[PDB]
Amino acid sequence: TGLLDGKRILVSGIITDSSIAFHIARVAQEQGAQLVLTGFDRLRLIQRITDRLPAKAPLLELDVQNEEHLASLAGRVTEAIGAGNKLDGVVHSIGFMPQTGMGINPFFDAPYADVSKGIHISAYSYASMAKALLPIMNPGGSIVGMDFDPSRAMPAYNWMTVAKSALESVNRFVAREAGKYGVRSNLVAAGPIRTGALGEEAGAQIQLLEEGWDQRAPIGWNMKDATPVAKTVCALLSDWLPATTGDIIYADGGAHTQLL
Amino acid sequence: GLLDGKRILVSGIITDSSIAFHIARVAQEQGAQLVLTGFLIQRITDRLPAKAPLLELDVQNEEHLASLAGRVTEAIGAGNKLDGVVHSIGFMPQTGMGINPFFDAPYADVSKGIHISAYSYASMAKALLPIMNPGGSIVGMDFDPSRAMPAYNWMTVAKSALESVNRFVAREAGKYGVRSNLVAAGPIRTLAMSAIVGGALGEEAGAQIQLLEEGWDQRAPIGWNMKDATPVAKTVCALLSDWLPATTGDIIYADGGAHTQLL
Amino acid sequence: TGLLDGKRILVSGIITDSSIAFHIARVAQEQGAQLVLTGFDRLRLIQRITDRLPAKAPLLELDVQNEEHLASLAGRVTEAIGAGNKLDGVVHSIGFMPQTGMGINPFFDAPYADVSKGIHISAYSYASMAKALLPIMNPGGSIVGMDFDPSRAMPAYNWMTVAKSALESVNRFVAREAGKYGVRSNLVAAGPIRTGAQIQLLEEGWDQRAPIGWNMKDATPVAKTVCALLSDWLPATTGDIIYADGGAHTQLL
Amino acid sequence: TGLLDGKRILVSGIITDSSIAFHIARVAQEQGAQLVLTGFDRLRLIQRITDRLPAKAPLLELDVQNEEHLASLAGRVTEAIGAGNKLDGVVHSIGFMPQTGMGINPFFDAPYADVSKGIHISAYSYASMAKALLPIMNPGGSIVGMDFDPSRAMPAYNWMTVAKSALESVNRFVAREAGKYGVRSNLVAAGPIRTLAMSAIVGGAGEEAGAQIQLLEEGWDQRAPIGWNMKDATPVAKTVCALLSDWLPATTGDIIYADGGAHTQLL
Ligand SMILES: NC(=O)c1ccc[n+]([C@@H]2O[C@H](COP(=O)([O-])OP(=O)(O)OC[C@H]3O[C@@H](n4cnc5c(N)ncnc54)[C@H](O)[C@@H]3O)[C@@H](O)[C@H]2O)c1
Ligand SMILES: NC(=O)c1ccc[n+]([C@@H]2O[C@H](COP(=O)([O-])OP(=O)(O)OC[C@H]3O[C@@H](n4cnc5c(N)ncnc54)[C@H](O)[C@@H]3O)[C@@H](O)[C@H]2O)c1
Ligand SMILES: NC(=O)c1ccc[n+]([C@@H]2O[C@H](COP(=O)([O-])OP(=O)(O)OC[C@H]3O[C@@H](n4cnc5c(N)ncnc54)[C@H](O)[C@@H]3O)[C@@H](O)[C@H]2O)c1
Ligand SMILES: NC(=O)c1ccc[n+]([C@@H]2O[C@H](COP(=O)([O-])OP(=O)(O)OC[C@H]3O[C@@H](n4cnc5c(N)ncnc54)[C@H](O)[C@@H]3O)[C@@H](O)[C@H]2O)c1
Ligand SMILES: CNC(=O)CN1CCN(C(=O)C[C@H]2CC[C@@H](NC(=O)Cc3sc4ccccc4c3C)CC2)[C@@H](Cc2ccccc2)C1=O
Ligand SMILES: CNC(=O)CN1CCN(C(=O)C[C@H]2CC[C@@H](NC(=O)Cc3sc4ccccc4c3C)CC2)[C@@H](Cc2ccccc2)C1=O
Repeated sequence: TGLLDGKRILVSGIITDSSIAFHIARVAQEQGAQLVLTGFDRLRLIQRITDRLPAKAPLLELDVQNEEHLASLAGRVTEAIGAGNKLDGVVHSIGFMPQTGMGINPFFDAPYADVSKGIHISAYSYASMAKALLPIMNPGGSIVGMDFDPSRAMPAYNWMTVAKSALESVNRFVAREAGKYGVRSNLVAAGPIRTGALGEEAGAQIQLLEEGWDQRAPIGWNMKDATPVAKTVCALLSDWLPATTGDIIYADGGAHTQLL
Repeated sequence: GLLDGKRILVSGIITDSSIAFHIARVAQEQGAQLVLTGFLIQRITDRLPAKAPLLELDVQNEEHLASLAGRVTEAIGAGNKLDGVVHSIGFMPQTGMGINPFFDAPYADVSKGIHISAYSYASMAKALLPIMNPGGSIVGMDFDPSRAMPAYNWMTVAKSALESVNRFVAREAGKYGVRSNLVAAGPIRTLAMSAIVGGALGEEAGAQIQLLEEGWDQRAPIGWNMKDATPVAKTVCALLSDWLPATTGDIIYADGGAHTQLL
Repeated sequence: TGLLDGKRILVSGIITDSSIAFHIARVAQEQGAQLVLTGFDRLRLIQRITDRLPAKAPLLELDVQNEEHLASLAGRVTEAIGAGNKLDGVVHSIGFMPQTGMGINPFFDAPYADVSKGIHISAYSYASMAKALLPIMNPGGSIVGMDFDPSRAMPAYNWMTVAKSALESVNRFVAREAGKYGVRSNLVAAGPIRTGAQIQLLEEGWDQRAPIGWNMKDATPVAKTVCALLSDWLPATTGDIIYADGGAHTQLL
Repeated sequence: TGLLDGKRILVSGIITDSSIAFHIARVAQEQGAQLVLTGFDRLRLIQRITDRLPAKAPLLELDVQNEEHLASLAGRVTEAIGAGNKLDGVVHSIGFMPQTGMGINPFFDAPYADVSKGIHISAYSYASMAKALLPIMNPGGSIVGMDFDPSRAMPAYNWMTVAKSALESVNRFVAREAGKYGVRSNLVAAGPIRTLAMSAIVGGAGEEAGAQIQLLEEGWDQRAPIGWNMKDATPVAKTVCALLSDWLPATTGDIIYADGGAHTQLL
């Protein structure tokens, strides 16, 4: 008997087998969930990756910047799961920020066109996905999105931090709408996951930043392992956190609760 | 079950309306083997679906705390350890919460309230961590004290202290591969809460506590049922399980999402 | 002998005499500051409003969505204050969110083009203004922006709440850059000020929660708070938020 | 023509000229405030220290654990400032946690009697002082207490962190009461300042606690976008005076961070 036995769950965001969404999908299938997967742009490449999951699952195209894909999504999901069936879970594991808004580029040098594209994909799309899928979600259902704690500024993350701050606010509003359907909406704020290319300076800054989690975390933090993050997402998709919504669960080894 | 084969200590049962009674019931339904602590309680624990040894524990008693691990080992058998610990203990004299002005609470009463409600979370962890397995979990009960509110007064201060204690307990528990977290629940109609709504503290506090309570279901996007402790007991069992393995020194809100909404 | 004696301060965001920026400008002039004002679109109309201030101040055009206005801003400010002089303070009091993402319109019905415009003007522009003006700011200087506490969701504010959450994050990054110039960056989170039914109930719960009360018709306590941050009296506060809300955010009920 | 011209302000917590309260008192006097000072236990020693301030000020005894000192406080202050006059400001700059509740001693080994004494002095006393002084405070008045950000756990501060978490909660309740008098109540969360206790902890008086607190200080100046000078209490004293002034009239039950902005940055 699995944690998600009989649940129908949509999982977005698989691009490689290192994607957090790949591990979420794997754990959900191990726990008896029946999945529907969504992918962006390189669909034939994504299918070769989803072939590595323990079970078969239909793969649907979804570019969150495409209004036609969003308008047809519910109909395409209904065709995949069968008429009369609805989703119990939705996973948003999508993020993007051009190199001008994240990395080595000065914070002030990111043009708004790049920042806006990043915010569209990383934050606004959480509301777009909920709008498209809530009409085909069962009561007791659960929408989960991926977050990286943006309460404090940090080197390199720059405008992606701003996109996460916007995402946390979007999640609180999505919870108000999802509540009308008896559906929960929450984010999982993960520690860094290893999903010299940017030089010596940024490479060192990012290494110190990332090594700080394992030192601060009372139970440690393994950047090579997405499984504890995938398990946390599955806990929110389950019936075991039924009174949590518009909220953030931290799967970061407890690093955010410690100063040093 | 979610907790199949897990050995879990549950404190805080006094009546069958206690949040700890519901936590214990759900944990047994989910396959856990329990050890109960109390400080008349055996007649209540007889109502649980399965038998469980009941040990005496007054958290203000240093002798009870010093002997606790040995008494638990005797109950579960030599060579066996605990996988979970539940702290569901709270107390504040009437001088520190209710109708009494905030400034009129003498320190002796506030201190006793803080000892039982906050310091004892560290005391319980100190006594039980030496007999806990790696991957283990310690969970305590909280009521969001980030903002002041009518009547809760010094109990709000005790919860603010408890949240801080939890972050330090996580540092110690980490050495054993054990997590420590609090569940911040919405209001639940336990014995005291039903008496206050019933008018035991008068018309003024009765009305203030009723507005405090009604605003909760209004703010919660999924609603809030103060008569039902099951969503809170399920949340505690989620933290006792292997499904939140990277969460520690933290707070999970089982409040219908009320704390995320202004209006 | 005022709080801001001799300080050169830029103030954006005046449109009417009920604008929070109008009250900030008035209090700053009363406290001895020499101002430079910026306005958007209706400059002749804005000019007539700024004549109501106690002292004369040059008015410059600034549409924060206009890259040419931003590129020329420092030069235009230098012409207004004189060569060799720099700013000690910058006030960002700008916000906008198209009707689809604010009010009665469902949260899900706001198209991204409207949300993006709102975020550009309300949040990204705080970084744009700091980028343009930090090269003409003196050490010990202060950048202040206006915020409305977005830590919890609420009725009607909808996508403007999302823009404020983005603004708070932008402020923390602007502080990292401003620090290089010995300049502070902070936001003032104000209670509601008079500048449908749900907006009235939301706005009114504020005076109820506030331990010192809240007067939505009076912008002076907010203007005084902004001037406190522009002064030399909060020299160790940056990337932060000061709440001028009657203490409403500290109380549940 | 000072920021606090004509204001009558009570300042507690002076023990040495390194005390944050000494710098608060100095800046307040430079800004035209008329002070009343309170001292604990070593009053002859405290009088020699307060002699170093730019202006004379009456020194009153106040042990916050002493109910008789608290009951007589308002009358003693009234006698010092003159009948018919009231206070405009109150500064709480008091803290203590017995040795077992800090540094080298394991967090689990601090007995409750020590923790309770520490909480009494460091948190409950903020309510005690407000209870005693609000009846002799003018509208527009301000109560300010000193805090050290306890939102996250950290090495060595141990039970003193717990006392600060309790203090932040007490401040929110004090604001509800102070509001009835038209009085504000707020805390200033300061960055680390090399006072006598701070220098001793870094000095190893355990080695491990000294090493961790050295790391805490280094990181603070690193994280702070405007930097942090632990040898300079003046920015902290200025922030307290800003709250005592008429320039933050709509802020109450709140926390102002005078920490160089370090709490707003991860790295
Ligand atoms: N990796 C970490 O350290 C970390 C930490 C915390 C949170 N997260 C978050 O987890 C999520 C997944 O990131 P990841 O680390 O697995 O990286 P990833 O590159 O594997 O996943 C990002 C996904 O976004 C998809 N995407 C981009 N543009 C899209 C569009 N227009 N339409 C639809 N999908 C689009 C990509 O195709 C990809 O599958 C993101 O939200 C990320 O911010 C990551
Ligand atoms: N609305 C609510 O009921 C509510 C909301 C959120 C959290 N909580 C928390 O949940 C926990 C349980 O409260 P409850 O509502 O079930 O009430 P309860 O009265 O049933 O439980 C409190 C328990 O504390 C025990 N206790 C008191 N002093 C003790 C001592 N010296 N030693 C050992 N145990 C002692 C009592 O015996 C009792 O079992 C508390 O921490 C409470 O603050 C309750
Ligand atoms: N009024 C309140 O209740 C309240 C509460 C908290 C914070 N605030 C904030 O204070 C600020 C000022 O708002 P207000 O209430 O004074 O209203 P306002 O309408 O008087 O001012 C908003 C200003 O933004 C300007 N603006 C719009 N588009 C612009 C553009 N492209 N370029 C430059 N400027 C542009 C407008 O011209 C106007 O001057 C905003 O950031 C607002 O969110 C207001
Ligand atoms: N030093 C720092 O790094 C730092 C940082 C942030 C906040 N603070 C806070 O500032 C405040 C002042 O501390 P400090 O660093 O200036 O140290 P300090 O030792 O100079 O001041 C502490 C004061 O508390 C007094 N006190 C102790 N027990 C008392 C009692 N029973 N009754 C009355 N007064 C009593 C002492 O006499 C002393 O004057 C404390 O609340 C402290 O926690 C200090
Ligand atoms: C058709 N409208 C237009 O042509 C342009 N226009 C003008 C006003 N407008 C704005 O963007 C105004 C702008 C909002 C942000 C900022 N003001 C605030 O932050 C103050 C608010 S507005 C609001 C609304 C609901 C709840 C709280 C608050 C609070 C605290 C500056 C002024 C928007 C949204 C709008 C539409 C109709 C009625 C009211 C608003 C807009 O579309
Ligand atoms: C032998 N000493 C005694 O009997 C009495 N005594 C005096 C000083 N004492 C206090 O409680 C001093 C008090 C602490 C709280 C407060 N100071 C601070 O909060 C400043 C600190 S101390 C510290 C330690 C670690 C991390 C941060 C900080 C910060 C920010 C006022 C002064 C304690 C603990 C102590 C002992 C020796 C050296 C240093 C401390 C104490 O036991």
